[PDB]
Amino acid sequence: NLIPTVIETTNRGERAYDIYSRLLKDRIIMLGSQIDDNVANSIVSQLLFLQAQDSEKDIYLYINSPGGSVTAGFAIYDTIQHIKPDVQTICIGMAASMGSFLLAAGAKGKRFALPNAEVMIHQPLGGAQGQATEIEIAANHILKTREKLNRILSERTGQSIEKIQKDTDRDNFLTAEEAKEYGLIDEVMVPE
Amino acid sequence: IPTVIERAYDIYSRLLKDRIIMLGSQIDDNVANSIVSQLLFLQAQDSEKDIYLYINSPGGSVTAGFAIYDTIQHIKPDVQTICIGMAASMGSFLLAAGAKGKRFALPNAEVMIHQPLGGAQGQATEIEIAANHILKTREKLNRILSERTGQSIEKIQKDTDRDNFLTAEEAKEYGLIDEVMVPE
Amino acid sequence: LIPTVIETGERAYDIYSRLLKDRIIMLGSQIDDNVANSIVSQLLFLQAQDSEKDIYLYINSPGGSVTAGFAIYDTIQHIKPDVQTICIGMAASMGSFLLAAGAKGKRFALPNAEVMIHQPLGGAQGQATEIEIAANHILKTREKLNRILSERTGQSIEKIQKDTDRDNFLTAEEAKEYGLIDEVMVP
Amino acid sequence: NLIPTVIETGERAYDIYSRLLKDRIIMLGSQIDDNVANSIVSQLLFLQAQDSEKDIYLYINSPGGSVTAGFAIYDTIQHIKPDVQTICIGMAASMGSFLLAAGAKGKRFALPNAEVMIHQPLGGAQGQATEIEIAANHILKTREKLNRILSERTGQSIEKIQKDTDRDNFLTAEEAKEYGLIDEVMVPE
Amino acid sequence: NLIPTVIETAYDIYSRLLKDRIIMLGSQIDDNVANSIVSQLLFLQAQDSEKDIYLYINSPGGSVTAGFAIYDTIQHIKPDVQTICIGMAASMGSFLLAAGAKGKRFALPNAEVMIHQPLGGAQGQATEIEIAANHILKTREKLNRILSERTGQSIEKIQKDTDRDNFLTAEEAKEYGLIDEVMVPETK
Amino acid sequence: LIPTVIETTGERAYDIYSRLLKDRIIMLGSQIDDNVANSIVSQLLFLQAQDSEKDIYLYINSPGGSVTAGFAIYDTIQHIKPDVQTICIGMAASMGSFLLAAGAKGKRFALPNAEVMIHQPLGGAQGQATEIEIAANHILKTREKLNRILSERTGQSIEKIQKDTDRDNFLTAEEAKEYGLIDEVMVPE
Amino acid sequence: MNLIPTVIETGERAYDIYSRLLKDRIIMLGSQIDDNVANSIVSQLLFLQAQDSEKDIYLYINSPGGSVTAGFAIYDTIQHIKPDVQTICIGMAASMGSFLLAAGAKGKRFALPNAEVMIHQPLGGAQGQATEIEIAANHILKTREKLNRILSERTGQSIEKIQKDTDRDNFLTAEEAKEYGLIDEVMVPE
Amino acid sequence: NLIPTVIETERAYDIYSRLLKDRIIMLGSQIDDNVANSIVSQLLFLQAQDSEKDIYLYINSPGGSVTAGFAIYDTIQHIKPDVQTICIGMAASMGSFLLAAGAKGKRFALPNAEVMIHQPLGGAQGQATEIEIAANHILKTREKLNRILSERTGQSIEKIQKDTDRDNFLTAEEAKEYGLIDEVMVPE
Amino acid sequence: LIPTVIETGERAYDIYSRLLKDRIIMLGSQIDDNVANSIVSQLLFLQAQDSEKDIYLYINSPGGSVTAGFAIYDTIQHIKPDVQTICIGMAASMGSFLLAAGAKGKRFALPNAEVMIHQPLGGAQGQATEIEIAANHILKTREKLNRILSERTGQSIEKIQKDTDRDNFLTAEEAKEYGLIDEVMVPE
Ligand SMILES: *C(=O)[C@@H](C(C)C)[C@@H](O)C(=O)N[C@H](C(=O)N[C@H](C(=O)O)[C@@H](C)CC)C(C)C
Ligand SMILES: *C(=O)[C@@H](C(C)C)[C@@H](O)C(=O)N[C@H](C(=O)N[C@H](C(=O)O)[C@@H](C)CC)C(C)C
Ligand SMILES: *C(=O)[C@@H](C(C)C)[C@@H](O)C(=O)N[C@H](C(=O)N[C@H](C(=O)O)[C@@H](C)CC)C(C)C
Ligand SMILES: *C(=O)[C@@H](C(C)C)[C@@H](O)C(=O)N[C@H](C(=O)N[C@H](C(=O)O)[C@@H](C)CC)C(C)C
Ligand SMILES: *C(=O)[C@@H](C(C)C)[C@@H](O)C(=O)N[C@H](C(=O)N[C@H](C(=O)O)[C@@H](C)CC)C(C)C
Ligand SMILES: *C(=O)[C@@H](C(C)C)[C@@H](O)C(=O)N[C@H](C(=O)N[C@H](C(=O)O)[C@@H](C)CC)C(C)C
Ligand SMILES: *C(=O)[C@@H](C(C)C)[C@@H](O)C(=O)N[C@H](C(=O)N[C@H](C(=O)O)[C@@H](C)CC)C(C)C
Ligand SMILES: *C(=O)[C@@H](C(C)C)[C@@H](O)C(=O)N[C@H](C(=O)N[C@H](C(=O)O)[C@@H](C)CC)C(C)C
Ligand SMILES: *C(=O)[C@@H](C(C)C)[C@@H](O)C(=O)N[C@H](C(=O)N[C@H](C(=O)O)[C@@H](C)CC)C(C)C
Repeated sequence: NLIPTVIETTNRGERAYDIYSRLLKDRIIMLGSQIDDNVANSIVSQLLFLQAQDSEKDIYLYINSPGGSVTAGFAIYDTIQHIKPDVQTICIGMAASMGSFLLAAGAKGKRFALPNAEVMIHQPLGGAQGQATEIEIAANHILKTREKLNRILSERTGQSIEKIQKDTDRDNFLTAEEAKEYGLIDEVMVPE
Repeated sequence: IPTVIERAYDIYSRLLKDRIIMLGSQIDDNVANSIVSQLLFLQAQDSEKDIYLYINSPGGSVTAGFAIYDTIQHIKPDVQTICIGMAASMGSFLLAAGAKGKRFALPNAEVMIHQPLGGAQGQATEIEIAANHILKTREKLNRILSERTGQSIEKIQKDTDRDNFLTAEEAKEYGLIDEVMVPE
Repeated sequence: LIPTVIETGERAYDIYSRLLKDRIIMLGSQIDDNVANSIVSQLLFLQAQDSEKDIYLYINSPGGSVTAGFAIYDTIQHIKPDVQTICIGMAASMGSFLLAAGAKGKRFALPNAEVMIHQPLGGAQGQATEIEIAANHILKTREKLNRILSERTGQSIEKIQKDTDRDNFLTAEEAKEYGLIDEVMVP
Repeated sequence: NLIPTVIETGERAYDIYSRLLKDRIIMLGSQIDDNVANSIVSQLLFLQAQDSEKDIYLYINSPGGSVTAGFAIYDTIQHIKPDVQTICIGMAASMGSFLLAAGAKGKRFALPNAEVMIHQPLGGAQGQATEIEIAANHILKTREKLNRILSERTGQSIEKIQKDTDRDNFLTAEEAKEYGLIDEVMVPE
Repeated sequence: NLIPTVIETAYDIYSRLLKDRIIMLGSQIDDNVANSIVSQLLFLQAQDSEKDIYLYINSPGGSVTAGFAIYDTIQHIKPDVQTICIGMAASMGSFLLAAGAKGKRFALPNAEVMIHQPLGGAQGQATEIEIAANHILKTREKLNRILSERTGQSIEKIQKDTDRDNFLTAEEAKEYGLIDEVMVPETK
Repeated sequence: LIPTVIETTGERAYDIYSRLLKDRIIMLGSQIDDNVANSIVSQLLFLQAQDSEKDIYLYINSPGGSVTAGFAIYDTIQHIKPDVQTICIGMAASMGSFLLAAGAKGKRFALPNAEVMIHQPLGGAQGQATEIEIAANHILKTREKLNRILSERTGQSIEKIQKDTDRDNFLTAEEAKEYGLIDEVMVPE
Repeated sequence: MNLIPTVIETGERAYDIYSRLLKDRIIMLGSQIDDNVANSIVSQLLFLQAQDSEKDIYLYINSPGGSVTAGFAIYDTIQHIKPDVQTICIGMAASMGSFLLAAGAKGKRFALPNAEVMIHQPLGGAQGQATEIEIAANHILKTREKLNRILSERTGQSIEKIQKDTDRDNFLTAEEAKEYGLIDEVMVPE
Repeated sequence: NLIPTVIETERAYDIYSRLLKDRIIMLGSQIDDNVANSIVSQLLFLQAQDSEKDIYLYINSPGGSVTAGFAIYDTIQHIKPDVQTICIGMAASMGSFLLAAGAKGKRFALPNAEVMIHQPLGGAQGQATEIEIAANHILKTREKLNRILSERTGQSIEKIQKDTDRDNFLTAEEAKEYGLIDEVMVPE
Repeated sequence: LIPTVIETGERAYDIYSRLLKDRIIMLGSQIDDNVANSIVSQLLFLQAQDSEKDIYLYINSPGGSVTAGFAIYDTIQHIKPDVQTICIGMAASMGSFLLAAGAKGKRFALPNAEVMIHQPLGGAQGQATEIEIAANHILKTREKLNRILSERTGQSIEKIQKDTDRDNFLTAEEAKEYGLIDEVMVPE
């Protein structure tokens, strides 16, 4: 479809801004889609840009995502942890799979979800075809990746790896209040 | 899409400048992303001045509607909902979401409401989880509509079992809107 | 398009059915549940007709389903009659496995017939739990395939594993040295 | 239309190919796959079981097919006690030309306007470099086997076969006789 | 048993006509059809080597090599093969119509005959295409050589006439030397 | 599913169409192509071989089809000794209506509610200007042949047939009688 | 116009986020490597050298690889140009992407703590005559030898070891990639 | 990340057009008429801008249309300015032909770039006459291609023919000895 | 992807607009109604800008719609400025026809450019009356094409018909001798 342009007067002329770009000026990043390499490349670039303009002031990341590539999510995750500013994460709609992972990845004390926003967690998925040697390698890799995913989730939520392992066997849906109890968020955002 | 100059503005961008957001498309994650951005943008400009949201939608993703819904309730400015054409499913839900006393539907606009849809395919354990998640989502959906309209949860449940087509006057009677817009 | 013969009352056999009367089974296609179903039926019928006399199985197969291949293998070993295996064209994958399954001293390949051996293939899609189960099943099936080949060729499992890692093409003489067959048929 | 039926007198009916099989005549008029090879081999074995002395006539009008399927047929021809006469009608190309040369020596025939084609085998290689290397050696080794057998059965040198089959090589009935592919260009009897 | 008789797809109508030494061609000439026609010619010779065979042609042609397989079996077999043209004998069909026994090639009053040069295809390298072009030219040379012998026309004339599509009536086809006579309705 | 009938001689099965062939009835219920024409011609030639004296009944319910395939049927009808009776049921159109007129004179019928359609032949030409000219000349000459024969069999002039077949002309049973395509309209016995 | 329109992602008439990073000499590789992607990256490297030959260039790689020749076009340019190219791995560097990660200025090749590095042998397709397949097999075998030779020089690993480790897919952590010699330092957040 | 943008502090450039300003033309596609048109216009544009200064053409091309390559080739040879050809990644088929087309002394390939030479491919479908014409054209076009290749490398036409029968892959050092390039580009 | 040229306010031009500013028109595609419209509009624009100064038309076209080419042809002749036609790569069919249609003494082809001439193609489907009308049109249009080509080249209509019966491929020198072009462009 179409996204609106916001035009505003500057010191040296009139700037036409993309609506997301306009929000970007106020240090707001909107993730509203599945996470692939192109989406991860965008988000990382926005994060690196926001640090370059100001390394002290906070960055707000809105997360409404069904997730996508794990590696693409890890590209985003590592960038969040590496940059100097605190990245505030706000869940609206649904933050699932990798989206739930990135929501819990925000600055501790600054991870929020909106009252009717949903959070879901589950174990990762993969594919494997060809020879038995090739399938074993792919099988060992997805199990090794899952161990890393559970371990980081244990650090973020405060829940044990064994609990994370048990609670992600099948899809698990949570409320904003149930997500706060789990340790995925800090506070449910209250109307202002 | 036509362009107007003052600064060259497209027609939707020109109306955004006067705090008007047009939602004529189907509600997906992309559309929900854009509406939330516009709502947050208009609050930053002025937190007191109202915003007008025209609704002409057959709905779409339930969670995507909730992203818009929770943003409407969260922000300081009052959001007015204006129904033109048809507000069905999640679009009707977003119409009821407008600031109380400021929800209108136009005389010949149609309002349709019904229960949510889903897909569950795979093992019996996986189907049960998908079945329980949709059933809990509907309860939440019914519970919110109860509060917006004043109708009982059990009534909302019974009425949304099948497709329910309501006129502008019928929608007002239901409490989905406050007034019917008078030609002036 | 396949010819019919009439043996003199008078009753009509198709060309393959006629050879089954002389206890000859033609496997000349990919091995699936259907083909395995047909081959097993022919093995059981021929045993019921006569328990003592030898059965001749011609193999020209790229292979196919492993379990379907095992349905044939187990029937071959179970029945009382000796099943001679003759390789013409190509016995690859499960075909080479079924070729080596014949009665010892009675496994043949023709002079220009080819034999291919390699590790099995699989497909796993879904959750990490689902993939672990699938990988464990495929790997364990390979162990089963390797130890049976060890028993029938005399080669060690370490050699079978090493030599089946990639596609391995063998001539009739090379297969005999390996122990997949006993003799190379001569004109 | 179709393939006609013949009745011999109770009453019995043959399809036209099945009637010819009675007189030890086999028709190969399609691409050579595993099914076609399977059918052809069985007919050779059935005819030998019926009589191991008398000659078999195999008509060849084939564009070729699988090399392994052709070798299944080839190896059966050499194995059986009866001589197999090869008759080329229309076109014998690739593996079809190879099988025409496979016929009993002194008994390979082609009709006056029948065409014979010889060329190197085709293949496919996909995936890893190690996987490609293995497939390349197999097609190369199989080509050497095909060229070696062709040299033995025509009288041309291996190096000449290699050079002549590098590209598509078209031969007339006389040219096939000169090449040693057939013994005689069958002329009207 | 008695074999069930049927019209199409069992004892079909063609099998019943085959008893009286009549071979019906009402389709494209490909390897399947060539193979079947050839088998019928060989079967009919085995039954009787003296009695004449009747081949009705209503074909638009097909594979050149398929035509030659039918063509050469016609020339080799001892019995006379009479060619009757009904509807249309085009391309390899018209070539096969001229192949019939001399004095015994007929076409019906409104039967059409078409003669034209052979078609082909070549894809790939310049060496690959050169070989394909050389093969198609040599095959065309062979086609005109044989037609010349059958028609009585010169090779040079055949080349000119079959350059483009050449539609001939039954009377025109007789004039050309493709057929011996036109089967007029007034014959008992 | 085409039902079959069994009769005693010994016991012989017939499909319904070949059972009707025993009483010299040929059914044309399909669009005329080279396969259909090949079947019809065979039935006409088989019936002559059985009996030269007795009439043949050809029911026609066809939209038409290939002109050359229609001419193969037409020419065979005129060549054989038996009179061919043409009965129209449902719709005889295009090439089928032409074949309806081809019946033995005084023995061409249409049933009370059967329709007849006549029109000029269709065609296709795609290529060079030389190639289109030849195809265009061929189609126009073929139309002359169709109109000349229609003029002879019906009784109308060539100029009237040319003008009436310019567009699609739909005729009833009574109109087809008056035009000359049939002789009588069948009545319930 | 006095000023250019600003957009994040994106005919194109605007100032996208990647261009703003390109002003600070940063190149974002976040896709599979084809000739189109290679062309743009090479153009960015050549442009950045022209602006300032002394200052460093930062190449972020999140790639599964692609064309070997397209990867080599990027590779040769990195080595040819005067400015140092720092390579940073985020998410995944696999195949030709891991090769380009090794290609960065020695002492300036980084990976993020949960970034993955994957190395394996090249892939190909060959369909046709036995003569034609032989050429394709020889060409892919020579290209693997070239790839292994360059990786040996870059990582400090022996050619023999590279051949063995790349026979099948080989998944490495950021620490394991550092020990291999593919990177220099794991960019730890602390 | 697409084809990014460069801002001159406003003036906006896409990355390739910015390099065009500094006389650098990027060819990294299959060569077809649209591509050929873009290259030619760029070459004529740069000639019109200045007639003395060199033009740099980077080649990462698998090949393309032969006539479209010649459109580019002939424009290069006609214009006053020297055009330097730089091979990055792969210069195959016509890409290798255009690589040899550069100003002598100024034809470079990077150390790990690949050069590939082979005979052209064609298509011929239809009548035997049409096939003969099409075969003649592509054989004559191949004669033209080898002739120009011979003139620009110093190799005999007989050698070029033999070397382009099948796909021939050459290294950057190997291309230099052949005469396809002058020097292997060395790091600074 | 076409590069942008910026000339100094400051103006943004795509590469084809910048060459259009210097009276150069690029034709490097199939000739259809859209292309022809764009080509014709450019010619009218350049006459409006300057009636006296010469226009340059680069042609790399395989052909297209005959009527669309005539819109270009008739506009070329009607306008006051001399239109120079330069064959780059390949001018085939209507592209060749338009090449010869340039101002006399001002029509060129580059040393390795190709020119191909042949008769027109058509499609006729439907009723016999409809086929006749379509066939007459193709035949009238061919005669119109041959006559104009005869006038331009100076060759007889009889020779035109004979040379365009099949595909005819001409070298740059052979195009000059034929009279399709006046001179072959020599490198500077
Ligand atoms: C959540 O967003 C999951 C998707 C919605 C399915 C996501 O976490 C996920 O697991 N994605 C899978 C993935 O990226 N797998 C990769 C891979 O197979 O390459 C590795 C993590 C496997 C170890 C997608 C669906 C393949
Ligand atoms: C109205 O717009 C509804 C339909 C489009 C008519 C909409 O509310 C709806 O039910 N959407 C469904 C949906 O979001 N389903 C999700 C899902 O399974 O992903 C369920 C979780 C909702 C309970 C779409 C049609 C799937
Ligand atoms: C040889 O015939 C093998 C292939 C056809 C090349 C055959 O042995 C084989 O591996 N078949 C595979 C198979 O049956 N896989 C099953 C399966 O995943 O269902 C595995 C359990 C076997 C270990 C086919 C190709 C899937
Ligand atoms: C002639 O008949 C050849 C082709 C049909 C034209 C035939 O000899 C041939 O090369 N067949 C190919 C073939 O069997 N290739 C096998 C294979 O791919 O397994 C190679 C092992 C042969 C060396 C078919 C067309 C693949
Ligand atoms: C008439 O029957 C001709 C065609 C139906 C138009 C027939 O003679 C013909 O041209 N057949 C072509 C053919 O046999 N081509 C082969 C080939 O491509 O291999 C050439 C060898 C024939 C010289 C068919 C239409 C391809
Ligand atoms: C009635 O059946 C007519 C068609 C169904 C429309 C039939 O008479 C007819 O015109 N058939 C066309 C035909 O055979 N055309 C051939 C041809 O193009 O080869 C012309 C030679 C006829 C003059 C069919 C539909 C092509
Ligand atoms: C990693 O990026 C590899 C694949 C994309 C997974 C990459 O190294 C690779 O193998 N690329 C292959 C390639 O470039 N193959 C060419 C070719 O056959 O054209 C070979 C010449 C390389 C030696 C692609 C995937 C075909
Ligand atoms: C290398 O670029 C070659 C191929 C793309 C691999 C290229 O030189 C080539 O052969 N191109 C072919 C071509 O342009 N053929 C023309 C044509 O068909 O008009 C012939 C006249 C060339 C003799 C393309 C691939 C068709
Ligand atoms: C050259 O460019 C020719 C073709 C494009 C190869 C061109 O001259 C030509 O024949 N064009 C055909 C054309 O426009 N035909 C019209 C038509 O059928 O409408 C005829 C009236 C022309 C006499 C195209 C290919 C249809």
